[PDB]
Amino acid sequence: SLTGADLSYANLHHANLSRANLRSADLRNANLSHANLRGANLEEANLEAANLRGADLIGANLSGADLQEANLTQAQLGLGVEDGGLGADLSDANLEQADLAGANLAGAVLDGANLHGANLNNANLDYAMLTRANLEQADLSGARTTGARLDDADLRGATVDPVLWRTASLVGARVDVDQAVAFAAAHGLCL
Amino acid sequence: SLTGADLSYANLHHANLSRANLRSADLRNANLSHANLRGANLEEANLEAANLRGADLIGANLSGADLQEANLTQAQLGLGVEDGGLGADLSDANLEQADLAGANLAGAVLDGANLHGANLNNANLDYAMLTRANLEQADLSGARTTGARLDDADLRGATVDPVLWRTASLVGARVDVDQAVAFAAAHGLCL
Repeated sequence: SLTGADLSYANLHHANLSRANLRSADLRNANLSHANLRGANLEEANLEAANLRGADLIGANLSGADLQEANLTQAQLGLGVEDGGLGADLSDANLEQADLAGANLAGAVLDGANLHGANLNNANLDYAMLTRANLEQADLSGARTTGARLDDADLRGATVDPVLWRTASLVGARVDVDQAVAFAAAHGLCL
Repeated sequence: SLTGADLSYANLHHANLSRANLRSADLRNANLSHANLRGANLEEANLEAANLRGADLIGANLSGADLQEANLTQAQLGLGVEDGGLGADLSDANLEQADLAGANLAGAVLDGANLHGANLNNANLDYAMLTRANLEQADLSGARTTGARLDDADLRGATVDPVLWRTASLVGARVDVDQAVAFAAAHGLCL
């Protein structure tokens, strides 16, 4: 049984953890680089400062996990190639100051997630559900937002490309005055 | 011949001027209240401070006319009932501080018009072409903007309902920061 396992600081890089039951596992500071976590259950796992760079998280359940300051650079969480693999479930996950640079989140569920100060630089957010998420001071530079749902998200202080304002659904989304102005310009108004 | 006529301060209220050739006429301070100007040619007429309240201007040519401080309250300039009457042509017309309250401008051509400080309160602007118009400090409260083209218009300092931001085409339209913020909120963003 890997549920509730104490895996803190574990050397798991490139491990085959496919379909593993890791619910409530302590993975703090674990090295999961390029681990196969496909279809794995990570619900409520402690992933704080874990290294997930290049990990395969496709179809994984991260619901309620704490990923604060975890490294997800170029991790695969979303609609890929290979199988008909679904987006990861990150509902209510804690991603604060997580590094998601270049991560594939296409089709992933981030409803209620905390992305405050997170790095989303060049992330694929296509058809990602970011509803009720906190994106405050996050970096969305270069992110792909086609079909992305940001409804009731909090974007204040985030770095955002003009194309986000034209692509993501923003209904109820909280923005600051500069962003509101940027949103206008992105729809073609001149200031 | 009524072209270039000196009609300044004339008592023309309820006159039948239908299809009249008034090109370059001096109508300054004329009383045209409820005049029938249907299909009339007013190109380059001087209408300064003229009273056009309730006038029928349907299918009229006002191109290049000076209407500054003229009273157009509830005038009919646009798609009506009765015939298949077209919107008036107000291309390059000078409407500065004109009173258009309750005027029907539906389908009218205002391209390049100067509406600076004009009163458009409750005006029907449905499918009106306001392209390249100056709307600075104009009052658009209660105005109907369905299908209205405000492309490359200048709206700065105008009073504008939220519904305008969702209805008029605004491409290239100049706005101030408050309006830009209002435009965002009108599309459902929270501030």
